[PDB]
Amino acid sequence: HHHHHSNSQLAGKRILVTQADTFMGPTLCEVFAEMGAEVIADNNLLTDPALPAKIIQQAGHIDVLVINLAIPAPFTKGELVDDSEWSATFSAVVDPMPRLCTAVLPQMIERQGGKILVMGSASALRGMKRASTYSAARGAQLSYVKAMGVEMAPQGIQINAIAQNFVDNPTYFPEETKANPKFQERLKRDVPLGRLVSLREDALFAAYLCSDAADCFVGQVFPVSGGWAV
Amino acid sequence: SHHHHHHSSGLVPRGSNSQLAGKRILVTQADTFMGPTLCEVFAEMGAEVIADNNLLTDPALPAKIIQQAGHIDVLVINLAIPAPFTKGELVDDSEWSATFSAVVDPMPRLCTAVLPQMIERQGGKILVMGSASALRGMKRASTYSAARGAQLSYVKAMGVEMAPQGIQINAIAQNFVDNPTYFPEETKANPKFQERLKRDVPLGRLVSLREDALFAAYLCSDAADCFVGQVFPVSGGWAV
Amino acid sequence: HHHSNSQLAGKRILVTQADTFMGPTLCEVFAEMGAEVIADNNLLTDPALPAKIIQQAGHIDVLVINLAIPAPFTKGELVDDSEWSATFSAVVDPMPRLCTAVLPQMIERQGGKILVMGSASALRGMKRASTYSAARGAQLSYVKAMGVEMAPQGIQINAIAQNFVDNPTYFPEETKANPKFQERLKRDVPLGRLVSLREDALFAAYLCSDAADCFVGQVFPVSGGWAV
Amino acid sequence: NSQLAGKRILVTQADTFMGPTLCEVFAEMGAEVIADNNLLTDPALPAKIIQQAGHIDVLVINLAIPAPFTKGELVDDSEWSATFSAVVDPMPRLCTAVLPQMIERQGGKILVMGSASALRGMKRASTYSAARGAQLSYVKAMGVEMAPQGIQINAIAQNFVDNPTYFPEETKANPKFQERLKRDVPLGRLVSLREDALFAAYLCSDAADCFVGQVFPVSGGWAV
Repeated sequence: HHHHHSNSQLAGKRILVTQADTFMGPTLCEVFAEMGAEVIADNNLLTDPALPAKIIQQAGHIDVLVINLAIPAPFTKGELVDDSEWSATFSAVVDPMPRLCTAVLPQMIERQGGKILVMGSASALRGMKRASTYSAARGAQLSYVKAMGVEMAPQGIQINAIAQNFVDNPTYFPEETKANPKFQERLKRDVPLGRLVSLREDALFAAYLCSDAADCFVGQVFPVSGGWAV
Repeated sequence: SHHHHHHSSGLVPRGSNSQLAGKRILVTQADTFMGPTLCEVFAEMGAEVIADNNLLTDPALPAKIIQQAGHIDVLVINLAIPAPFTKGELVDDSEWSATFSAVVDPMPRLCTAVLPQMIERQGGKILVMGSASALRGMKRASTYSAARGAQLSYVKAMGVEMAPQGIQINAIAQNFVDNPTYFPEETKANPKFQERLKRDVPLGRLVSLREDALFAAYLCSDAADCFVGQVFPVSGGWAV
Repeated sequence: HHHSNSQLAGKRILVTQADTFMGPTLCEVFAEMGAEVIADNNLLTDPALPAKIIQQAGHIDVLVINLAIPAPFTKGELVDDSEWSATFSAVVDPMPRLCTAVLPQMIERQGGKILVMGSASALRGMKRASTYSAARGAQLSYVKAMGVEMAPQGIQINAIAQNFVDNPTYFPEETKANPKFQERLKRDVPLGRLVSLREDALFAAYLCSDAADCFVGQVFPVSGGWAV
Repeated sequence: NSQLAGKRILVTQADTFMGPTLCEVFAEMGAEVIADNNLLTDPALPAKIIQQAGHIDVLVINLAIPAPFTKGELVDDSEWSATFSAVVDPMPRLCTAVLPQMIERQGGKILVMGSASALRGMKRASTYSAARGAQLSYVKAMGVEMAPQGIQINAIAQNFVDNPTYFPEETKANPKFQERLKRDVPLGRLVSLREDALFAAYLCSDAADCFVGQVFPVSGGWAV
């Protein structure tokens, strides 16, 4: 009858989040701020080769760089893919990554500390139909992280990736899809978890990897896909 | 009067609240391998820790330990004996039986004992404290590696099976964690060990007990309900 | 019914449970490629039996550890000690007994191969296969460790991790011919068909060949893309 | 023997990386080898090479430049562009050119000669690793997609093969190289060019029709 009516994990870290208005940008910016980060949100698509170095320059001190990069994944049949689709996908998802890392690494190497987290795709880990261009781009991200993480670990710098799929992302899982019983049957068959990973669950895992507790993780890819890929 | 105060006075540990508040967590072999650190870190995050110190070679014992605990939110399957260093061509039944009896056979007894209450309420977690020796081959570890592989494969199968019942079954696969049993002070004080460690382990240092336990604490939290049937290597990049 | 090729030339290959799982096809294909095949038919629950079999066979160039019982499909929460013990006794415990019996001659010669016929159930989780998967995982982790350990002695220890192989035990003709099974298979297995017994055995034969001396402590999924 | 009897196999950059060994061994196994020696940075060139060949049973995508050794924090756009232009971009140009004839007859194979640097992190190889990762993830996706049309697309992911580009006699003779190699490579020696090529030949055979979208590490246990 009484029952009717009756965080600082990232405190003081300056965290830059790229394409902060799309893919996992909104969830990361919201949850990182709840956990005490100073969030630097940038909304630019990074097709412009000059823009990453300007965004990093202008942000000043960066403790954590979150490389959140995306365009809507092409559905093109693998035998029909053209140079325009390949360049649009790699220009947006792949080419900006080293540009962001080479801009931010000097300050992290100077202070022997810093983190870079890539918000990547489990499409790079497990093959699926009609996603060949996006999968290839996403594989370039994961292999870059595995190599850079081994390389920068001795400098006190942690470079890791999430490899996500079946996250509650409105770009791919709009409410009318989620409400469809054929969708729910497919999801339960394909995803052991039996539901989408929440935006909050994804960002809280990201927040753990951006925390002092995760200093032991270097060059590691973490699948987040409800068991679709582990 | 203790010597750690000369240089380690006034230092706040890595990751220093209520992440496991109101969770009853049973830790097996709580006095060995990762047990002590897990019990300390879980209590620090607000868990009610049920610490069992028994070696579980007795087939009857797992069911009795689960039975006496009543409600268990999280079962942490921490099973270990000193890893045999035996050359592969010299392994015998006594070594194989000793290792599997301690590390492998208790695992399903514990899970079959605790799963009924978890199935009935559609909630619960089982975390296996496993070994990256099961992921990546090393010399003179064949028996221990095989036993640790049984754990990880059990987890991947059971986690898929129990996910639809609202239960998360996962594993850590650790190596190069600072367990003084395997990395004694006399080893750490040897420059060739430090030089070899930086060669073989991308992190360039041992993973701290605390770092490993903080990751286990995350996996035991509500935030980690999205993880089912997943193995998480914790080895400073030695295995990823 | 109702009432009733020199790829392996000059190699002695012992195949365990030669009448069972991949045994028959391995024996056929290895013989086709010039191997002298030692076909042993014993279930190896008896601890003394692997040393006897290896002793009696004499010179072994390749040991193929083919171990199987019908996989339990017991719900994970209902598994008992009898199931666990029967599965590990058959599929796991014999493996080191066979390897410790055969390795001395291979170490002496600085040459030899051990190939485990394992399961992709150890790589990818599936429902209602907990005991069998755990046992198969012991096999694959044993191979990875032993392969690293014995490589410097000039010995190659590897595994196949199969699933969705055209084994009539698990995939009867009548099931294969069912259109609902054909739909599920095309959904779950990229290959869109079962791997033939011969395809599996031919890959086993490649791993047992001199060309495969570069492979040590490696697991090779053979499941038509279900696990890679 | 005749493991590849009556197969037309097109090998790209047939003069570079694994090209020469693949051409020798495939012909040894009874293939009709179509050797093309071009660097494929020109976007127009893959379609022309496939068009001129007529029937292709197997396409071997052997793409390489010497791997940059640049420190990760010092990589610039020209290194990134040069590596992806040579190693990545030509890959789908080649596949989109050959796949129509394969889809039409419901048969054919595409094998990518890739790198285990995409699987396991190594220092001073960030650009090359990223490029090689694009190849392996392309293969996994394309292999699933094309398997139902009766086409097999797979990759080798190699390292520690006896390739004189990376392991010249001077390096191999250094006992400090021989010490490191035995530390880092379970096999305890380099994989031979012939071993690598015979494995590739197996994957181009009818017996390997069961393999779709699969990556095969070939690195003496360095990556498995």
